[PDB]
Amino acid sequence: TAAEIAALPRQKVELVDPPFVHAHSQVAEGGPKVVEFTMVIEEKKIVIDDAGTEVHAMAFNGTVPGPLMVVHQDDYLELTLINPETNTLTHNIDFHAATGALGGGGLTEINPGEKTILRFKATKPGVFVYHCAPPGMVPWHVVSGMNGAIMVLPREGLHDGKGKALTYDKIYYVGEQDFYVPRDENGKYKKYEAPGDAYEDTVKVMRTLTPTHVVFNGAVGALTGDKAMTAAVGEKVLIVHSQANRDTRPHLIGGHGDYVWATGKFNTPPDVDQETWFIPGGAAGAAFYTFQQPGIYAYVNHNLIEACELGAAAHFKVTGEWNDDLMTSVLAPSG
Amino acid sequence: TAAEIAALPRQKVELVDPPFVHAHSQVAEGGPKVVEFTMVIEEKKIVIDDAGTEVHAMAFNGTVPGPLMVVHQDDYLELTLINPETNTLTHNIDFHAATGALGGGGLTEINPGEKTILRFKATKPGVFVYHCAPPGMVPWHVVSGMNGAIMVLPREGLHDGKGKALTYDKIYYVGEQDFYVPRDENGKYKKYEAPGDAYEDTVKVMRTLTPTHVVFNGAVGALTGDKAMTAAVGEKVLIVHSQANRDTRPHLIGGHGDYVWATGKFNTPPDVDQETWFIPGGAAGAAFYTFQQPGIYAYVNHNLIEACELGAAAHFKVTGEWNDDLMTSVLAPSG
Amino acid sequence: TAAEIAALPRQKVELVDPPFVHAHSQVAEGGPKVVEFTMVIEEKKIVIDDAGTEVHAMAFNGTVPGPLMVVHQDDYLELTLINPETNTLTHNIDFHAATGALGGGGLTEINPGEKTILRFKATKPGVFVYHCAPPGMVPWHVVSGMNGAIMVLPREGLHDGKGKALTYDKIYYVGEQDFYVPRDENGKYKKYEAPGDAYEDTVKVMRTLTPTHVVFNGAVGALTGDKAMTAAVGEKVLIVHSQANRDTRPHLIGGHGDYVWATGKFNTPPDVDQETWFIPGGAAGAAFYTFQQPGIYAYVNHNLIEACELGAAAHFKVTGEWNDDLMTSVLAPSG
Ligand SMILES: [Cu+2]
Ligand SMILES: [Cu+2]
Ligand SMILES: [Cu+2]
Ligand SMILES: [Cu+2]
Ligand SMILES: [Cu+2]
Ligand SMILES: [Cu+2]
Repeated sequence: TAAEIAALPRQKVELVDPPFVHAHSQVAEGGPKVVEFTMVIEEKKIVIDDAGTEVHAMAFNGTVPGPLMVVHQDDYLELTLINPETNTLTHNIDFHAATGALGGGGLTEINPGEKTILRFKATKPGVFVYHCAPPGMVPWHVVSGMNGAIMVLPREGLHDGKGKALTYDKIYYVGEQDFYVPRDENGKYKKYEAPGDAYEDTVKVMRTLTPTHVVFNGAVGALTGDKAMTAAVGEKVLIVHSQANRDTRPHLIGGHGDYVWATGKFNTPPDVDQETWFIPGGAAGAAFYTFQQPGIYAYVNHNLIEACELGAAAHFKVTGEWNDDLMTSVLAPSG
Repeated sequence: TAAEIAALPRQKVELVDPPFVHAHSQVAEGGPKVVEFTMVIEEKKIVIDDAGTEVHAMAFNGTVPGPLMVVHQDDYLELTLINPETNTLTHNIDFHAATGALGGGGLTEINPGEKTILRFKATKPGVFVYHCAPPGMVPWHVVSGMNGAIMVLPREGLHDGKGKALTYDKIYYVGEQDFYVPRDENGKYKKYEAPGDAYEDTVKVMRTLTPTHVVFNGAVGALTGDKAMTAAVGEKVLIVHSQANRDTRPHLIGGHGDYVWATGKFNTPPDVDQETWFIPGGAAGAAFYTFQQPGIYAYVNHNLIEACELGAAAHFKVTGEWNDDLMTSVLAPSG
Repeated sequence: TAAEIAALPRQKVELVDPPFVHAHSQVAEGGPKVVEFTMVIEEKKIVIDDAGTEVHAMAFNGTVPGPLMVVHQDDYLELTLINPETNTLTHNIDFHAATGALGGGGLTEINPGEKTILRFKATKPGVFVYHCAPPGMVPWHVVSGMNGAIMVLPREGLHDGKGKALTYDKIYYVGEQDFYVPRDENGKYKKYEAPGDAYEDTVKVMRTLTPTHVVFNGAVGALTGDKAMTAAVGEKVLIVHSQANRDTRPHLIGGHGDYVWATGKFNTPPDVDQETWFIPGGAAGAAFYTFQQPGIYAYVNHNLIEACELGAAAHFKVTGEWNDDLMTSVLAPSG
C-alpha cells in the first residue's frame, strides 16, 4: 500500500568501479529496502587499445561498463541519474530488471543540465543488463559503452539446484563491449572532435555487424597484467558477465563454471560443470567457481579471434598450492 | 493403421496471416484429429523497407513468414501444398516437427503447376520451423522468405516446469527474416526485373553472413504504428518467434519472458524471469508474459544494431493503469 | 596420492579417426584407471573444397578434428603428445576437461623433436573441447584444425533427466571447423608452400569474423555421399559435435535430438525433442536420437548459408522400413 512503501527504510550506497563491486550482503538484511544510487554520466574520450585508438565513450559513472548495482529481490532500486551541462547528448536508462516504461527509459530522458530519479521494484532475481536507450539513437549509445549490469540477489542469497546455499568469497563484474571504430581508406582509426561528428561513420561500421574491438572493462588488456583479477585455491568466486548488444561465450581457461546461470536468472536452475557458457546480446550471466589450482588463468570470450585479436581476454592470478592429483606433468617437454 | 487413421475426424482449418493465429483450443477437444491445411506458394515482389527496397519473395500462403499452423500432440497435420503455374521455381516443404524424408522435403518437391498432399504425425510438442528446401537451392529459398512455423500444443495445453497450467489470453507469431539485398557501387539497393536476375548477386551477399535487413513480418516496421500488437494490463500473451536461418535474441523492452521455452519444445521445462532469450537459426521459441504496465513496449532482437538499424523491432500498445509500486518517476527530468 | 595413482591399472587405448570413436564401455569397467593415449601432431596441406582450396592443417593424430578420447569420470587421462621433427611449429594442448595450468597448455609446450606426457583427473562428466593454444598464436592454431574433443562418461553410463538409463547403439563424432582462407585480387584462394607464409594473410581474414569455409571432418563433403554415417531404424545414436572457435546450431533434417546435452555436460539434464540445438564456440555438445524412418538424413549447421554455401553439412544413410503412420505422401507431386 501507499503507507507501506512510504515507511520502508532508505539506504544510500557508494558505487565502485568495475570489475570490483560495492558493499553488500549475500543474505538480505531484514525486510525490503529502498536502495539508493547516484550516477553522473560522463561523455569522454577513452583509449581502447595499445595503438592509441580513441572512442567518445558515453559512460555511466565515468566507466565502461557502468558499475554493478546490487540489491535483493523485492527491494526497490532508486537511481538518481545526472547529465551534466558539459555533456552534449540526451541520455536515459533502461533497466532490464525493471517493469514498465521501456525499462525506465521512457521516464529518464535527461538533456545536459538535467537530472532524474527513477525507482523500481526489483521483482525478479538475477543479473540483468542496464543501458542507455535514447529514442532513435539506441544502439549508438549502447556501443559507445553506455551500459552496465545489476544483480538482484535472492533474499536468502544464492542456492544450487537442490537449494543448498552457495556463498561466494568474492565477486567480479566483467562488462564486455563491442566497439565499432571508423577507419580511413589507409586502415587507420579515425578521431573526431565531438561525439556527434562520428555518428554517420560509426553507424556504417555498426551495419557490418563486425566489431573492430571486443573488450573487457573498456580496453584491450584492462584485466590483464597488474590488473588481473585474483583468487586463492579454495576460494569461491562469482563472475558476473554482461554484453548489452552482442553475444558472448565466456570461458575460464584452466577452470570451469561449476554453477552457471547462463540466462542470468536465479529462478532458472544453473547449468553445472560448464566449459564454455553462452550469454546472448542484451543479457548478463553469472558463473560460480571454486579455484582448485594456483597459477595464471585466462578468462575469455571463446571466439578466440575475438579474445586474442580483438581484445576479449582477462586474467586471474591465483595463489596457493598445486594439486598433483588433479593434474601433473608426467614427462615435461623434452627431446 | 491406415484404417484407424481414416476413421479419425478431419478438421479443415482456414489459415490467417501473421502475426495473428487461426482459431484453436489450447486444450485438445476430443481424440486425435487429422488437421487439414492448404497453402498456395506465391513468388512475388515485396517491399521490405520505407525507402522502397524490393525482394523477390517466395511466400507460403503469400506472406513472409508463412502462417502459423496449430495442432495438438499426436494429431496428424495434412498439408495440401500448391505451386501455381504462374511461379517459375520448384518448391517443397521441410517441417521440423515431422519425422522422415528430410522433414517432408523428400516427398513434396513440386514444379510450377503441381500440387501435393503430405501427412505427418505430430509426435513432439513445441513450436517448430518449417521451410522450403529444394535440392541445391536451400538457403536461397529460405532467405527469400520461404519459411514459417507450426505449434504442436500438448493435448492438455501449456504448463510451466512444475505442473501449473499456463493459459494464454492471446497469441502472436513473430517470424524474423534475414534478407541479403545486393547494392550498387553507390551503396543503393538493386532492383531486378526477374527473380533469377538477382540470384548470383544475392549468393555473394549471403556469403558475407551479414544480412542487409533483419525484419519481423516481412518488412521494417511491419509490426509498428497502426500494425502494433496490442494487449492490456493483466493480459497473458504467448509470443511465438521463429528464425529459419539465423540466430536471434528476443527481448520485450519494459517487460520480461515470464516463462520462455527458449528451445521451443514444451517437454523441456521453460526458463523463467528472462530478460533476453536466445533462439538459434533453424528453430522456433515461445515466451509467455503477463503484462503489468500500460504503454508502448518495443519487442526486439537485442542486437540493437539488428533491431534499430536493420529492422528487427516491433511494438506492443498496452492499455490500462500505471503501477507505481513497480516503477515510479520520483523526480521527472528537471534542471 | 601419487602412490595410489601409480598403483591404478593402466590401459592403452588405440585411437580411431573421426567420425568413428574407439571401443569403450558406457558403464565403467572396474574402479578408476589411468587411460593412456598417444597422438602425434601433423602439419600438412589439406584440400577443403572442390575448387582445390588448401589449408595448412595442424592436426592432432593427423586428422581434423582430432580423435575423440573416451574415459569415465574420475579416471585419469594420460596423454603422450609428440611433436615430430618434420613439423615447423611449437604446439601444446588445452583440455577443457582438465583443471589447472590453462587446461594443460602451460605444461605441454613442445617444439618439433619434443614430446610430453600430461596426466589429469577427469573430474567432470561430459563432452569437452580440446585444442592447441601456443602463447601468442592461439586462434591461428585452432582455426588451422588443431582441436578435437573428449567424452568423460558417468561411471554408470548416460541417463535422462530422471536417471532412466540411456544406452546408445552407435556413436559418431562430428568436428566442425571454421577456416579463413586468404584470397588474391581476383577472388581466388591463395596457396602457400609453408604454414608460416600464410600467417599474416590469414590474420587479416580472421579479423573479419567471417569464415570462408565452415566444414565437418575437415572438408566439404567429408561426411556426405559414400562417407555418410550409417544407422538403421530402431537404433539409438549419440552424435557428439564440437566447435572450438565459433558457434554452431546442429540440426538432423528429417529427425530430432531426442535428448540433447546442449552444453555438453552430463550433470546438466538434457533438453528434449529438439529441432535445432546450439553449441557455443569453445564447447562440445551431444545429441541422442532413435531412428524411426529410413533414408538419407542431412545433418547440418542450421545457418543454411553456412551449411549449403560454406560446407557445414553431413549425411546419415538409414536402413529399414518406412513408417507410414509417422509420415505419408497422401498425394505425390502431380499436375
Ligand atoms: Cu546515452
Ligand atoms: Cu535493452
Ligand atoms: Cu521454395
Ligand atoms: Cu530446416
Ligand atoms: Cu598447435
Ligand atoms: Cu579453450
